[PDB]
Amino acid sequence: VSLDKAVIARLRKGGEEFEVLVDPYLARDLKEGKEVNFEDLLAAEEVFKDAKKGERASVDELRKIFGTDDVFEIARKIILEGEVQITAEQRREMLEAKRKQIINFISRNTIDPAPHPPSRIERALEEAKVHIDIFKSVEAQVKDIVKALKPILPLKFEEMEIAIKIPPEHTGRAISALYNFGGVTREEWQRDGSWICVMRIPSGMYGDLMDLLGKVAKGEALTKVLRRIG
Repeated sequence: VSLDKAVIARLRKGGEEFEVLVDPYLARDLKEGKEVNFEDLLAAEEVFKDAKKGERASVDELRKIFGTDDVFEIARKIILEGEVQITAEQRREMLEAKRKQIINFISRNTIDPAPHPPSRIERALEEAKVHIDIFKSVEAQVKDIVKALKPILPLKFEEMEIAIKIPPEHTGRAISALYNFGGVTREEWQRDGSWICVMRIPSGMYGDLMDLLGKVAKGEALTKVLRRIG
């Protein structure tokens, strides 16, 4: 990351200011909980007292304050505990992207006692003035958001277990694909060359599963709903 695209992440500790120049997208990833290659994250491998003036913190002061001189370790603490100074445009773009993943996750993993199209979810997020955290993964905030939409959009998180049996002819074009869809369990080849499994999927993906089946096994697959798990 070039110093011209890098942003400052700052932390005030023991009466002093500490800064690092980082790739804002990789810093967002760290605050979210993802694994980050620090070699790509830091625009410069050092801790600053003032990054804009180029004032470098000294090894002795780093040891006293942080109890270590390791730049990656210090940078991690600054990014997690301090503030990442992203631009308004970066904040806008990150917000737009996190909103999308949230809407997509909700649509695919819920149904309405069956799945709401994304636009229905979109509208409801607006109507309820839901706050979206750009530094948190979808998984970490998707339950407060859902129980915030509770009053105006009925939403239920649910998975289904569906038994599947593929005719001997289609096990070539159907087994690889189902694994690609995700959810295959208890798979097992059969006497006659047929194959069976139990698909575990988000109920909002049921229509996609049946559509995939029809295509890969040409209406030949057999299915049976075993249970719905909330």
